[PDB]
This record gives sequence, structure tokens and C-alpha cells, in this order.
Amino acid sequence: ATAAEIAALPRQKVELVDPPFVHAHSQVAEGGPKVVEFTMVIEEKKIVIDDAGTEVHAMAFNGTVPGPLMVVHQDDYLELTLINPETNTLMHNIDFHAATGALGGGGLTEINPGEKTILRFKATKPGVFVYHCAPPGMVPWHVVSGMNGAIMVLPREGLHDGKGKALTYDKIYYVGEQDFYVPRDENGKYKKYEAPGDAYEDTVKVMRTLTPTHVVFNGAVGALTGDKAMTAAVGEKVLIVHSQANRDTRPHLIGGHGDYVWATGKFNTPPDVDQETWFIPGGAAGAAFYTFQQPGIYAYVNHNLIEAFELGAAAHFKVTGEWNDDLMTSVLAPSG
Amino acid sequence: ATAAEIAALPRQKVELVDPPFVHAHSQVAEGGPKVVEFTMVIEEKKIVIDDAGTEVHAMAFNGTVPGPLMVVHQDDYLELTLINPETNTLMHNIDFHAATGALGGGGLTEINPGEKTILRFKATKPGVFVYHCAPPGMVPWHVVSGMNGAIMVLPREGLHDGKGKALTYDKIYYVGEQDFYVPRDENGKYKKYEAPGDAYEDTVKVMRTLTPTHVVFNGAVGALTGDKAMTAAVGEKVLIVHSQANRDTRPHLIGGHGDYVWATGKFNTPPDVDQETWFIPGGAAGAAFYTFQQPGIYAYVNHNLIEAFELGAAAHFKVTGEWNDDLMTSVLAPSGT
Amino acid sequence: ATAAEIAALPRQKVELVDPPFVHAHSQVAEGGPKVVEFTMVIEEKKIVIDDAGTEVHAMAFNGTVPGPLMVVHQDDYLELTLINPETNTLMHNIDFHAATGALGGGGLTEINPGEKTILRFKATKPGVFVYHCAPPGMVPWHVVSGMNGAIMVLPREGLHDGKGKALTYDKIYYVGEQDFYVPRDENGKYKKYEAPGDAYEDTVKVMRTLTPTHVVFNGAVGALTGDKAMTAAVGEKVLIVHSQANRDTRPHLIGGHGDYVWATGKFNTPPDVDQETWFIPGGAAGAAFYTFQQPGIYAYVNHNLIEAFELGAAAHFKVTGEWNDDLMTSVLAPSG
Ligand SMILES: [Cu+2]
Ligand SMILES: [Cu+2]
Ligand SMILES: [Cu+2]
Ligand SMILES: [Cu+]
Ligand SMILES: [Cu+]
Ligand SMILES: [Cu+]
Repeated sequence: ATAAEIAALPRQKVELVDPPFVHAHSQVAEGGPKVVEFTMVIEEKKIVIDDAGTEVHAMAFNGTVPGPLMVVHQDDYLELTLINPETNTLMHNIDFHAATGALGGGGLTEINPGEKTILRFKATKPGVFVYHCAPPGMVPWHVVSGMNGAIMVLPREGLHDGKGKALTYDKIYYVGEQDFYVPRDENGKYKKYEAPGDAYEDTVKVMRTLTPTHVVFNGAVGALTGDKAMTAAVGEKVLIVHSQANRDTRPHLIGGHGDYVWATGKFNTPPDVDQETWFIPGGAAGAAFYTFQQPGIYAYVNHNLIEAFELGAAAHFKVTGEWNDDLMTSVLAPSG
Repeated sequence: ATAAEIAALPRQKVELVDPPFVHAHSQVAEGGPKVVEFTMVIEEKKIVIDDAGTEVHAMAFNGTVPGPLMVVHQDDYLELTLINPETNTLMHNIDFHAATGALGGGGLTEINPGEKTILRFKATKPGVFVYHCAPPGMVPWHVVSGMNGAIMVLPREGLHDGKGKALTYDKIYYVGEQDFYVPRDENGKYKKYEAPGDAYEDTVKVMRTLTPTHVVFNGAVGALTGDKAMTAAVGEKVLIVHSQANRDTRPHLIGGHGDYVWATGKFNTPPDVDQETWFIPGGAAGAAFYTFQQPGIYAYVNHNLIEAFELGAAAHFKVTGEWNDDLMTSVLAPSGT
Repeated sequence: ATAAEIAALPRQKVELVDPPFVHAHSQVAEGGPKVVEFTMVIEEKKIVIDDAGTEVHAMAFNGTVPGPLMVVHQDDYLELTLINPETNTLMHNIDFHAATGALGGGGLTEINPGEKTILRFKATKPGVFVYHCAPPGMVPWHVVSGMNGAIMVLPREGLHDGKGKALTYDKIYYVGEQDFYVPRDENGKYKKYEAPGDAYEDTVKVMRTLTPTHVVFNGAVGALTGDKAMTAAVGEKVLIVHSQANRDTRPHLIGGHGDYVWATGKFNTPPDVDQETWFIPGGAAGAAFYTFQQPGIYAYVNHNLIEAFELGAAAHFKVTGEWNDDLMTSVLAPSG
């Protein structure tokens, strides 16, 4: 497309919402290619990541860890206005794994506090893709400070199975998984700091052990439980988008399955089926499609169970509906 | 199916066998859907996991690590009687990754010492699947104490490749891989404990390092070697089912390949072919089909070679038959330059 | 084939080239099956792997870490003369993952210093495959001392996509990734040793932590960056072969993609498409095909970004050509 052709395309301004929720969108594209406009303000802020009051100096796209999910369709243009307020201390940028050129956009979006930038890229490939900050010489530090999210580039005709049959979800959730490395004292108590830079040297030491102190969904242990448990009903079709910008994960829906899983996150790669546990490498997003068949509480985990149940990588689903005794029944309840 | 219809189905009681062997089963389903009945008694037991005499307080389905492989066909029902004897100290349950609902059955099978339960589920999806204990608040401790195994849900028409051609194995082995996290004293020597509970706090510390002290097949370093080495012959078709309930593995047959590998373990997902090293994520089972072409000793390993040869993740095959010089030959044996 | 038929096959000697470059070959097979002959001398030598003068006693096929890429076609034979000079102090051998029998050849190629051996095997399966030394009882020590490489067994009709359309590369690079486990003294300084064996006990202790001190491409931090960056042009089709003989990796082309990725490395397994980050398990090789669309500097990394940017697993591509504003443009450059 020429500069003139792009200029003539319709514009749509999207309002982003906080994960695990996803902004309003259509699965099948409405009309032809558009320039889809997003704005995110970067917030450097303290976050509390466990019930012991452990703190991380988060570097958060749109004020959240993970950053929000941006949804476009194949061959749309994604136009991001990225803002780094004067209240921040560090330079930031953005690398879209979905984008082609200039280190995913990182080379064109380096903004100091008090600066903003506008990047436009063509979403040529359908799938879920990681995005993250990557300042030269400071890359993993920003990423493991929570400065990452994902986008979804839907096929223009929506999702399909390996045989070309349409797959249409009722609900979509975005689970961003984060590896944290909290510094040791000598007593084994987590250290607190009053500036992000003050934590750098100590954090780098922990990072280099390749052993996270916490592995969490949505920025904290138990984040996606209770008041933030995800919800569904029996018969409901749900897409779970899962990202990890720095480290491998292995999602599993306890009590369920991944009926269709784009484990690589790319929609032109046929999905795996009937999955118990899928695998998403560090630096990637994946997506799982499931139709709920049983009511009750589900746990959604990274199935290294130490990571899930000692380090924090566990979410819940609360599912309504009728129990199916054909699928599962207690013939004899626990008894003497 | 209605309650009346399920009640009308044939019942078949199966006697389980110890890994790496698999009970008789057829491969192609014989007749219509059935309710296949299994019984397992849970044993909390001391096991020795290396030649030094390192002990683990194992929590063992059917008294073995891994628990035994249960084999059914798609749309059969698996009906498990699970028994927690009064001689045990902990509550246990079971999560079948193959099952749908109540945390894989875990929510319906919480049994205290002196209790039993019977769970029935419909095996709706074909493949190999992990099962493991998962008591709320104590999940990884039970799993990494060896309380896990796998099942196989065969398609009713047996196995096929990605293109609809039948794949019929001559024999099957189940390799359960276990990460252990054994506490050490100040001398760096593995600690021994009187009671399972005495080891909890020390073990959780090691678990949090995400670095196992031992990574083993069939419950111990060298368990599948010597007179316990797996066996095959040139021309023999072998299915190797491999599970890891907690941690990633990367199986490799040294001297061989995986001709067809269901790396995700699910038979409706077409298998990868001609594999050197496959990958099974923690919390899953996979399966590899191979026809042996050369005689001699093979090593079957987790191909992080530190895990294989330092931490214990190596098994052997003994293979009978005629050497094939077309496939491989020593043109010049090691000799002076 | 009969005994006379095998003996009647042409023999061809090939001159090897140091990684990341690859020796002369044709993508489509030229003529019928051949016995392709290679020679490699094993070198035990001290190498410097980082900017701080850190030493490894390398055990190097053909004197390089990784060993060179050998290229044949399906149903060719690979016939390797392996030489262990009397100046070396250890026994070595070779396990070809591409080969069938005798522990990949390891059982037939155990050569003491002052010995040589010739192994022939039929390359029955198409793909990229690891090779490595594997002396019984000291296997990981040799491998993590850099004694590993890869081969490529091309289909006789060259590469194809999942739909059977031909994929012809303009150039090929081989990136061997190495995990090193370098002992440190109590002050955190890396230790030096007189002879390879002197480091054995200390090195195994580090190995058992499963935490490399260094993760590098082409044998050293920054070996494929700066003036040693790999090169391409806009419109050029590049195959990147990547191997890791001992430990998982997750390759990512920053600013690009893997258009077609044989993540398992086997060409009869259909390639994944539109990949952001692919996954190669320890003990395997993979291959990614990409057509460059934007000029400039790219980074090519293991996308555990701590491994990439703290431990050394980062390479560069320098790409020439015209910038494509349709694919990506800075609408507003960083500004107040
Ligand atoms: Cu990235
Ligand atoms: Cu589980
Ligand atoms: Cu190997
Ligand atoms: Cu940043
Ligand atoms: Cu248990
Ligand atoms: Cu060697």
C-alpha cells in the first residue's frame, strides 16, 4: 500500500481495558483494513506481589502488569501513541513481536520522561504476539519489571480449526505470566527500595541465577482468584490468551483441557487438539480454546507445580451450570 | 449417555502391573464401550533412589513410582477404586488429566487414612495423560514425592499415523520420569528422616530452587538398567510412553530415533516424524513409536545430558539381531595415525 | 541396495568451513546417492569466552565451537575421518543424532590421543541433527566443553513448505548455542586451570546447578555481533540452522520472524509458520527460513532475555536495502 492509500483508510480509536479482560472487538473483521489507534501511558510504580508485602518496582504499560491486550485483524495497521510522563525516571520503548523492522519498533520508540511517540505498523501475520520494552543495554531488566504484554491479530474471517471450520468464542481472557527476581537480605527477607534504579544491581544478581523468586499471573500471587477469578458457564466457549515475555511456561486447566491450542500462538499454524498441558516458550504468546462442560471451580496453572503452588502461578475459574454425571461421577464418596 | 445406559454397559476388571510394563490390552477396541475397573492402594513408603542409599519418603499409587499405566479406549469409562490405608498419615486424592470436572477428579476423591472412594469418568479424548495426587495446599509436595503416573486412552481403532495408516506396536513400555528434591546437610550429604512430615520444610526449600537433586526413571537412578534394562529386537515396533507430572523433559533414544512422536501425547494431534529429541512439558505425557533397525545397547535419556548422566535420567535397551552395515559401518576402527 | 551397489557409489571429499558459515552444497541433490567424505581434527585448547578473559578448556571438533555444519542429502552416506592428535590428553568419539546404531556412532569411534577412525552411516532421515562427543561416563563434560555441532540432511528435492511449494534460500548460517559452566572461587572470580582434567570436579559441581555461567553463540559472548554480525539484504531468503546439544533454547529474530520454522528440525514434519519465537529442546537442532523485508540492525537471541543480554546469547544481522514505510513508520518521532 502507498502512503496515499493508507491515509484514505478508516480510523478507529480503541479504549483499552485492564487484563485479564479484553477490549471490545469483533472476531470477524467489520469491513476492510483500518488504522486501529491505541494510546498507552507508561507508569513506573510500586506493586505488591505477595501476601508478605513483597514489592516490585513495576514498569507498566497502561499502569498494569501485564500491559493490556490490543486486538486488530490481519492487514490492519496498529497505530500506538506511547507516552512516557515526566514523573517517570527511565527511558522506555516498545518492541512488537507482531511488527517487522527496527527491532519490532524499539529502535523508533525510545522516549525519555516527558516524551511521547507514535508508531504505526502493518499487522501482516495472524496470531497472538508478545510486546515488551527493550532499552538497549537494559532489556531484560525492563521486561522482568513487568514491562510486557501481548496483542492479538485475528484472521479477517475469525478463528478456524485445522479443517477450516469456524471457531467462535463467547469469552476471551488474557493471562500475562511474569517471572520476578526480588532481592538474599541475609535473613532471607525481601528487600524494599524507594527508587527503581536503587534496585538494579541487586536485581541483576538474582536474575543471573535464572531462578525467579515469584512466578505470577496479572502481577501478583492470587491476582486472578476471588474477586478476580475468571468466570464461565457450562456450554460457554472461552479463549485463553497466555503470554510470557522472558521465560517458558506450560499452561494447564485443572479439570479441563485445551480443545484447540495454538501453542506457537500463530493462527496459520494448525492448532493442537485435546491438550492436557501446552507449552509456550519465553518470548511468545499462545492461545487455547475450550468449551466448558462441568460447573465448579477450576484452577489454571503453569504446570510446574512448584511454580504454580509455591511461586504463585495459579488462577481460578468459577463456572456455573449443571453437573454432568456421564462425564464424571463419584460412585462411592470418600468413606471408611 | 443416561444413567440407565451406563449401568447396562459391560464391566471389565483389570489387574495392574508395575512400570515399565503395561497390563494386557485388543490396541483395537474389542466390542462396544465398557466400564473398565481399576483398584489402587496408596502406600507412603521409604524408597532408595541411588546407589549411595539416598532415601525418599515416597507417596506411591499402587506402591510404585511412577504409579502404573491404566489403559482404556476412547469413550470407555474408567472406574477407579482408590484406597488410602489407615497405616498412612496423609490425605490423598487423584487428578486424572484425561477427565473432565472437579479438578480432574481431585475434588471428589479426597480420602483420609482409613478411607476409600470410587470415581468414574468418561475417557472422551484419545492420548496418554498424566494422573497425580493434588491435595489442596500440598500439591507439588505429593507430586514430587512420586505420587503420579499416567493413563493411555487408545482410539477405538488403535493408533494411526498423521495420514490414516495403521500403526501397530509389538510391545509397549511406560517410562515415568521423576524430579526429586532431597535435602542435604552441611557436608553436602543427603539427609534421612524418621517420618515423612519431618522432611517437609527442608524439602520445600529445595523445591523452591527449581533444581532437582535427582531426575530418575522408574523411581531410582539406574532403575531401567542391567537385568531391568528394556528389551527389543531388530524389526520390533516399540511404543515408549513417557510422563513427567511436574517438570519438562526431552526424551532421546541414543542410537535411535522417534519415528512417530505424539509429543503432546494426544492422538488426534498428528505425530511429528523422524525425531532426534522430543519435548514433553511438565504436567504431560508423550508417546514415541520406533522400529529398531540395529542390535546392541541403547541409552534412553532426558537429553539435558547433565540430567541424564549426572542426575539419573538414563535407561537402557538391550536389542537382539543382525548388525546392518548399510546403515552404519566402521570403515576404520580406532587405530594409530 | 546390494553390496556391489553400495560399493559402486561415487565418493566425494568436501572441504569444511568454520561456523557460522557453511561449506559448498546444492539444495537440490546433484546426481544419485553419494558417499560424502569429511575429515575433522579434534583440538583441545584454551579459549576466551567473555570480555573479562574467562577461559574454557574447549574440546573442539575441527578446532571450532560449535563444530562445523556438514551438509548431505537424504540417502547419501556420511563418511567421517575423525582424528585425535597425540598432543591431546583425552579420549573422544562422535554421536551423530542423524545416524542409526552404536549410540549414534559413539560405540565405534572411541579414539585415544594418537588415534583416528573412519565412520560411515546412511543419512536415512531429512533434517538438521545434532552431533556431539560422548565418551561413556564423561558425556556431558565433553558436550558442555563445546564438543558438539550439527549436520543438515537435505531432502533430495530441496526444502518445501507444508503445501509442497519449494523453499529456496539465498544463504544459510549455522548458529551453535553453547551453555558453559565455569567454576568460580569464593570471591566470585572465574577460575583458570593448567589442564582440562584439573577443572573436572569443580566444573561438574557447577553443571549440577543446571545454571550456566555463560550461554553463547559461536563459542563466545558477542562472537556474532559488531564486525562479525551476519548479513542479508531486503528480499533475501535466509535459512538459520540453530543447535543446542545439552539445553533448551528459544530463538527469536528481533525485528523479524521465522516465516517457516522446522522447530523439531525434521523436514518431514511440516514447518510452523509466522513464528515470533520458536523452541528447540536440548539435544536437537532446528531451522528457520525468513525473507528479510526491512533494512537495519537485527538482534537474534535466545528469548530468555537474561540468557540473551546477561549471559551472552545474542547475535546480530546487518541488513541492507530500502526501508518499507507500509510495514512500519514513525508517525511521530520521540518528542516532548
Ligand atoms: Cu522480544
Ligand atoms: Cu495436573
Ligand atoms: Cu545426543
Ligand atoms: Cu521500559
Ligand atoms: Cu497424595
Ligand atoms: Cu570429546
